[PDB]
Amino acid sequence: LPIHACSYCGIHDPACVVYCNTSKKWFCNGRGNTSGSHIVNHLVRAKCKEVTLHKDGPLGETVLECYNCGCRNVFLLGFIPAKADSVVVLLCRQPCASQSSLKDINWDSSQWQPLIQDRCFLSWLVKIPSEQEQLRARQITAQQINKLEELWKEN
Ligand SMILES: [Zn+2]
Ligand SMILES: [Zn+2]
Ligand SMILES: [Zn+2]
Repeated sequence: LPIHACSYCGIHDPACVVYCNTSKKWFCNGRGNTSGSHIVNHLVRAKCKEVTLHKDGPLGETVLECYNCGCRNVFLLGFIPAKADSVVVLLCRQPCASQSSLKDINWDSSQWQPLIQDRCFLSWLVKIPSEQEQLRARQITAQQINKLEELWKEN
């Protein structure tokens, strides 16, 4: 089982996993038996904010951070598409993605959208594991997560 396997379930598709900078562990973008996806569960429970994407994923090894100020809080970051072009930019909801800051010089502020929606990352950032790949993994519940998380913070 590879180093980048989800610390909850063991899914190891490079496109599906997300690295957590603070706790140095990988978590997938699938929801399993839980109501949120695994990284989001972790980021909420462990009280974490910063992540990195896999070398082999859609965006290569990228630390997700605000283009303007370098703030890395994933709960605040969102993306703005470029018009007639696919060279997206990542910015803080505030103040970096405001019409005060952007002034419509290079980016259209009204076009901002959170990186995390529906308690998980957008599929083009981190792909969602398939139906059968989620079945092959460890069928963990929300209560085992909470205990595993606590068993970790012991160390
Ligand atoms: Zn997982
Ligand atoms: Zn963490
Ligand atoms: Zn910013």
